[PDB]
Amino acid sequence: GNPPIHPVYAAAFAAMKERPPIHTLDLKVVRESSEARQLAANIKLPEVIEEDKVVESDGKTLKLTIVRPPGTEDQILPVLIFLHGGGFVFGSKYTHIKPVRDLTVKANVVTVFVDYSLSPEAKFPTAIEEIYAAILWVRENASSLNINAEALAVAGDSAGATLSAAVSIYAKEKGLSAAIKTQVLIYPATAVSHAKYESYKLFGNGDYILSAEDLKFFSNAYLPAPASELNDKLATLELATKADLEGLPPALLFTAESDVLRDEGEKYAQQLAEAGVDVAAVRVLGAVHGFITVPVETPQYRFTINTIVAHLRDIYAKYN
Amino acid sequence: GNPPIHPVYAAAFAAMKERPPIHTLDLKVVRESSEARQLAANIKLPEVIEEDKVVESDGKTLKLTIVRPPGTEDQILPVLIFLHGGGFVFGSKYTHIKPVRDLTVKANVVTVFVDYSLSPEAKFPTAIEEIYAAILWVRENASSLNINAEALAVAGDSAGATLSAAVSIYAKEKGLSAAIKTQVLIYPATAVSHAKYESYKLFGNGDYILSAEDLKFFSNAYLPAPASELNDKLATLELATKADLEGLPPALLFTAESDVLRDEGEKYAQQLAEAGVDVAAVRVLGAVHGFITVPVETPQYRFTINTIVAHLRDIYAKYN
Repeated sequence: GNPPIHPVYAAAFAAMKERPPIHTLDLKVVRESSEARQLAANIKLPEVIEEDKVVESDGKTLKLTIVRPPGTEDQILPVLIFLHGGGFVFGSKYTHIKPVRDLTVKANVVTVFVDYSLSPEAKFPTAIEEIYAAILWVRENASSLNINAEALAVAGDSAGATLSAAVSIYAKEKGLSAAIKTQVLIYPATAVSHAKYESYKLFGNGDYILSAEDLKFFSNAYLPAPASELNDKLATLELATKADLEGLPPALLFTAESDVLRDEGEKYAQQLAEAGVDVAAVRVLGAVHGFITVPVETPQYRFTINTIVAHLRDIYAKYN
Repeated sequence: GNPPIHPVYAAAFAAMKERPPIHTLDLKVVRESSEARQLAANIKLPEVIEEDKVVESDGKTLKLTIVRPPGTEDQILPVLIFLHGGGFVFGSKYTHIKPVRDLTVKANVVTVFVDYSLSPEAKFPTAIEEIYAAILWVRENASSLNINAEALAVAGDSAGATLSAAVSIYAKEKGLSAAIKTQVLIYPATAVSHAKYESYKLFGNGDYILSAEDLKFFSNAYLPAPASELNDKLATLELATKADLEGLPPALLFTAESDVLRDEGEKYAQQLAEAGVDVAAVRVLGAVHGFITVPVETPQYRFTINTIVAHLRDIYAKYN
């Protein structure tokens, strides 16, 4: 309830302690709401070739961003489906620009960024259905995207990690069980009830970046009913049966040491292994929730990027 | 005291637990202790070029094994100093043949395996002094070994991890503080008293691979006096001051979830970060003490090898 955190994370929270709770803000705090604050960061970014597209698939209209390294336009690449965090309420290609551009050039892939519908304007399960539809589209247009559509991965942070895990189950229930070759899950949310876990108590009182109070706001925005009445594993992953999880694609899971969602994340890792799924799971020491989008580099930001890149290249090599 | 472990590790424990105990064996249990029982595993290994040498350095005589990938003999490579585990009492190039050959070929390096003096025939601090002398020898003969001696790292498991960390401090106190560019530490032992940490209680009662009874055997074998009377940081890393740890090289530390040494390993990570050292540290879920030398591959063995390879190549690149 009290180990040390890296000074960069401590400095970032202290600046945040001044602000009002979230339910008392105009949701066009999306604009400042670090599109602006992240541009002000001034951080180093690697050169990239970026392109936006608007398409139709499986009965939906989608917006996508396609990101590729320089000098690879004529080369056929593996593909990464990236799902951003933000509590289901915020986030865009501007807020997550640093980890997306880093993964793309270091792994040497084509990244498809899915700009899914945000809550509370949309609710469960619209985004899961959009992400399934985008996956179908990428398989249909591999030749025009210059990718090997069989070498495919899904990866995301926070709420994006929750979506990566659910669309892996959804795709299987639709008869598409061989499409996704790996799932990368960076501090996901999984629980019907969070107060069951010790980390909720230790880090949820408002002195760390993601509070028990913040969590209650995001759940109400995302869910169309209370989780206990909803009783749906695609909404709350913790409910998944051994049968639900059997045959899922190999997983890589990260958890943060000082994070209310820590223990429920580690419990889902255990659930996947019981069902026979290949799982590599680690707890990262000194880190807090959301650290992959923190602009000032730390030893754990660098470790996590490099470690994901090596896992992706290990998986992709089996399909070339 | 009760999370799940991988089925492979449970199987390995029952096979080891059925065998006669340690303090009731002739120390020429060395021939059978996974020189034969390893060979006998007959697992696939990758091709390598191996060479043994006997040399003089800093007033000592050393035995070394030098390992390199095929087709790189004329290319100048970075170098990895490797220190095997075994409680300070067992271990050789036959017991650790699998991770040494994997690291060598995947990272594309020259591995120098240091066959240090075993306990109880030798005691603290003889082995530490031998490893410093080998580091000096590697630096003297870089042109004859075909390596860039500046791009140098030290890595080890269990007791080999304890040795990696101590020789990083020893070398610094000798005025050789720029020689080691990174330390890789796989479940090390650090404590004066182990019973201060909760993981000693949870996993030390004889139902896991490294018991409190086993630990007591190795300490009495290695130490010339009790740790509390010795009061020496190079013997028990936990005693190290902030002043001792300043200016040390960047660390990668692995800890195992079901392992008596878990909490004291995680404490040493905190100590290094407090002193300003760059540290990436993780807890590996589902794993037990000693897992890097288990022959049957697990998702955790693969993750750990690939992740070390990605860290070594990150460090080496800034020196070429």
